[PDB]
Amino acid sequence: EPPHLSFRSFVNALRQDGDLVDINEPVDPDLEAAAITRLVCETDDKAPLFNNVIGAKDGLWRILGAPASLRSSPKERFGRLARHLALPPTASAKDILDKMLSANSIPPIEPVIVPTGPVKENSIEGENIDLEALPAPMVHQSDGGKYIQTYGMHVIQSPDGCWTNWSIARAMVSGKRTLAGLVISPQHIRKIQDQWRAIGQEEIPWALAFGVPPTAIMASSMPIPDGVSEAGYVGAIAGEPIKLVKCDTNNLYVPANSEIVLEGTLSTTKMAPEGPFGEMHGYVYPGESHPAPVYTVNKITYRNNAILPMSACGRLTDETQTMIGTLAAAEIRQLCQRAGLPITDAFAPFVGQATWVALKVDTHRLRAMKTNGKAFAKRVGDVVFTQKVGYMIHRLILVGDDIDVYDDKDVMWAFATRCRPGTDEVFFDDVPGFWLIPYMSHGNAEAIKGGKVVSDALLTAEYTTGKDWESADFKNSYPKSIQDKVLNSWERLGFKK
Amino acid sequence: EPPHLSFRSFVNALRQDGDLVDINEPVDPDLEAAAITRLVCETDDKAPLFNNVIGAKDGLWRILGAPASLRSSPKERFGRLARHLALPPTASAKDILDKMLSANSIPPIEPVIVPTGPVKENSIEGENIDLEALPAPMVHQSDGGKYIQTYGMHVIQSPDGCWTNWSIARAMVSGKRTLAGLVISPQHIRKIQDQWRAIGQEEIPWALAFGVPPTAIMASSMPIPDGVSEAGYVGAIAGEPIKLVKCDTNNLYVPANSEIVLEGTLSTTKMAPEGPFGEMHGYVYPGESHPAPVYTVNKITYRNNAILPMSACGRLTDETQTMIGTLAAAEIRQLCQRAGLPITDAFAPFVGQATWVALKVDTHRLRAMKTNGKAFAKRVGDVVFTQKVGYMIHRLILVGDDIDVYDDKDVMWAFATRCRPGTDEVFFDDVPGFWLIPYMSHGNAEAIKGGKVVSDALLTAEYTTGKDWESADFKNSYPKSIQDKVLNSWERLGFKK
Ligand SMILES: CC1=C(C(=O)O)[C@@H]2CC(C)(C)c3c(C)c(C)cc4c3N2[C@@]12C(=O)NC(=O)N=C2N4C[C@H](O)[C@H](O)[C@H](O)COP(=O)(O)O
Ligand SMILES: CC1=C(C(=O)O)[C@@H]2CC(C)(C)c3c(C)c(C)cc4c3N2[C@@]12C(=O)NC(=O)N=C2N4C[C@H](O)[C@H](O)[C@H](O)COP(=O)(O)O
Ligand SMILES: [K+]
Ligand SMILES: [K+]
Ligand SMILES: [K+]
Ligand SMILES: [K+]
Ligand SMILES: [K+]
Ligand SMILES: [K+]
Ligand SMILES: [K+]
Ligand SMILES: [Mn+2]
Ligand SMILES: [Mn+2]
Repeated sequence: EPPHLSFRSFVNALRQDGDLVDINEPVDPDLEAAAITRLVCETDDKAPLFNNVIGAKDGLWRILGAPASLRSSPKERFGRLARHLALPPTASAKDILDKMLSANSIPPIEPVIVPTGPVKENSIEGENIDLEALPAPMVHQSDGGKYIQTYGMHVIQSPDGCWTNWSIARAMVSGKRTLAGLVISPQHIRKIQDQWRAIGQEEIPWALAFGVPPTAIMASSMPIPDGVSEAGYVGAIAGEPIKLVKCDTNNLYVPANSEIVLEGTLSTTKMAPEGPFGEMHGYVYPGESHPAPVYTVNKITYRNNAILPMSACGRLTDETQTMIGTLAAAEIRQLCQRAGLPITDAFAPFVGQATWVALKVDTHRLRAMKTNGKAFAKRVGDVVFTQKVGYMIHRLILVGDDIDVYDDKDVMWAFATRCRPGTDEVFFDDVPGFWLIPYMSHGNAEAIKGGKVVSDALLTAEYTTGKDWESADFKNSYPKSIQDKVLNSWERLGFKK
Repeated sequence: EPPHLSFRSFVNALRQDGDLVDINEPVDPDLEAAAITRLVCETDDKAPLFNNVIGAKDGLWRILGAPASLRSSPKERFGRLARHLALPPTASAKDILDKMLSANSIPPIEPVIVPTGPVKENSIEGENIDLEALPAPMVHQSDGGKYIQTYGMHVIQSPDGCWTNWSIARAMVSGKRTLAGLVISPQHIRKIQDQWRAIGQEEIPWALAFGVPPTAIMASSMPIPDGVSEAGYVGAIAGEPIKLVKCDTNNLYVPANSEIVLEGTLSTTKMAPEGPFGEMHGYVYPGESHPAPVYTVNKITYRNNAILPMSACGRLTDETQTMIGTLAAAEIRQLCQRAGLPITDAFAPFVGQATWVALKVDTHRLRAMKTNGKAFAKRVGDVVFTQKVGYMIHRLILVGDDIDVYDDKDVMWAFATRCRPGTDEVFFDDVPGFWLIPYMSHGNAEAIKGGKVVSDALLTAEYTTGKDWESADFKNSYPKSIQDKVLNSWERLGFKK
């Protein structure tokens, strides 16, 4: 099976790219695995595969760190993400996002059922399960527990049986058979939890699959619409069905080649302390746990030589910045197009720590509307900031089509020189606010409301008669003849390549 | 004379450092010299010395591009700036700014007069001067003329004869005997021009000195206090006197080892079209000239084998960001400390395009003040935005003492995660605004007023009880024992040094 359809194939693809380190020396899942992974993420190095995890018993488990973090080589920067999606390792961030959006406007390719698969090679059931005895990583020294769940897919189905949601949400070991995990509004796992609560179901059938087909974990991190099952979306991206096997102890379906599956229930009543956790914005608050829902684990099934993927998230650059903001950006672009706004492209610049999205404006179309930045910024915010796909994003930066939104430097240049502070901004005090951002939960105003802005970084004339400047840069301030004469003589004269 | 006291010694210092390319092939000062210089600045390469400029006659002139731009080696990034100031090429940005501020707390060392110097080796006088015939560079294809003046020092003296100002302001060739150049409020060349206008002088004695002592060009770019002669401040930085020679045709004094000096007058009545120009924010507006004062040149004196320095400014990274923003940040730091604010450090992050200054707060001292972000942000903006040193800066970012303000990434992380948009900002509509920024002159509100902000990127607890988080990074989320084990294993395991 190809790398995009098998986590095991994906690991072999990273090994063939020279993008993986096999660590055969013993590594402690108590901080050491996470510390190596963190330094890989901070230096854009090769993905670490921990083949010798201290305390690993009965084939549980190896750990892969930094599954979707960046490569240092500029030409292959997004290569680990491209290997999730059958793209070449030289794929741009735009190629990745265009691919994830491609299933927006084709029929779903429905999953197919198989009677067994590698995920059924081993099992532990009922009283034999002790999650406290498994080598679950301590991901940050001040975390409130061992975060087993940083890169698995939660599988949960609506009461009408029509909607099977796949999503990533963190969870830590809580007890011998229990996890505690974030189940927050407006995420689909919480929307589905509340539907079961409302009809009186105490224990909701649930599964958590680790080392899923790479296309599936990408869809799990994407805010595709309410009531759309990720399985068919994934099939449409991959151009063929995901093969699913039924769980042994409930009626849910998991990918047949998953590394590890937990089967059990999500409670609508039982709560337990969850966190703290070193989260996507780069912060942990020692001692600050909050009640979260309890997951009960009734069976574990796993592959021989099982691998648990691990995101050691925090400061730049890990899966929380390469997947969460970027895939929200892709969905915000599509919402803006839906609403008839002249947006061609969107990206979440890494410098914004997954709180910023830059929206590229088709300025020809914009001039036909005969509007102004003040009116346009308000309309963009009113569309985006009252939708789930805009929940985590606190600053939208509107830029003209001379700016590459995929280049942090271009976006920051437009922001700093085209958006007059206060004057060119529209502030949103009444929309849902992402409480995980420190300036929200640990700030000066309501933790769950407001703190958003649309920054108009189009110059005044872009709305009326058009661009009337030239960049003072090599590309735009010198004629083609002069540029070519320089580039042809560059190395001969003594400059670097 | 050492490198920091002689431009010619400084050029040889860059050559000794392997930081200089001698281009002995013919290079056209019409766009080709600037195009090479611009690509050097965009790639942080070696400074280009054009030894064979097409149209050079009688020793006028060679050109040095990118005299104070960045090196590519991260340990010597600021080495070209350090060689202006008798600092090692490994000097930090903090070392450079501390050296430039060192003269504000010690008595000036007054310049010494010499009867002659290398700048008197050659002369062109009166009717023999034809500036349109000199190899003045065309710096950007859409500029309104040949900007001869991008890295020279204007010398102008007050009516009472006691204050001699040295500053950098652009000027272009206007005619056979004239330049036109920016003389804008609140700059000292404009304050002194207005002193002369008020007593009815039409033509003010003036000189422009190119390839001055590198310490002198750094002070020329720095907003030292009103009425302080830069000569004595430069002496104090260097710890010895600048040697000055009198001009032949007026009573002004210029560095005796300058490469090239123009002697003449600055008009108080006559203006000529000036610009457009590819300016510090990265923009040229083709066809958009504005009236500026006329300089008349009556004599040229120059060294054998004279070198004209040239700044091909625009997009990152050239002299306008390495010197203008950083030296303003230095003066803003000193202003904050004189106002009694707990500011330890300040820098102008390159991503702000010399419009942002980050201010590092002593949070132990802040807590002793018992204040809050709203009150403190307003006080900082009131102190800074009502002073000349704050004029070019539109955004101040206040950060706690865990942020390295010299590191653009740490500043952006603090700004993105610790400053609630709107809520944590104080906007300034009534202060002077820097019209050259496109969102000012080409924006939605008054070109010369407002458009400023202080962003409070201190979390709420920093003002009261103290830092209550840990960064989710390698340095802060893992114990020293774990960090040491990982660092000691790193290369053996197969990761990059
Ligand atoms: C906010 C999140 C995390 C955190 O910062 O603690 C935590 C970190 C980890 C586990 C590493 C993490 C990774 C590595 C990735 C790649 C994504 C997330 C997370 N975690 C969180 C979480 O615990 N809760 C949550 O609300 N969303 C999270 N997402 C994002 C969601 O997956 C995304 O919003 C989906 O679109 C949701 O699917 P639908 O509801 O639309 O079907
Ligand atoms: C704003 C400026 C420029 C521009 O962007 O066009 C232009 C570009 C060049 C020449 C390359 C340039 C360089 C390479 C450097 C290093 C500095 C400047 C400039 N130019 C300008 C200009 O034309 N007018 C201006 O008002 N200030 C300028 N400074 C900054 C001043 O030197 C500084 O503000 C001093 O502090 C002023 O001294 P005092 O008055 O305090 O004594
Ligand atoms: K393997
Ligand atoms: K239902
Ligand atoms: K999803
Ligand atoms: K604008
Ligand atoms: K020389
Ligand atoms: K000066
Ligand atoms: K704040
Ligand atoms: Mn969903
Ligand atoms: Mn001055």
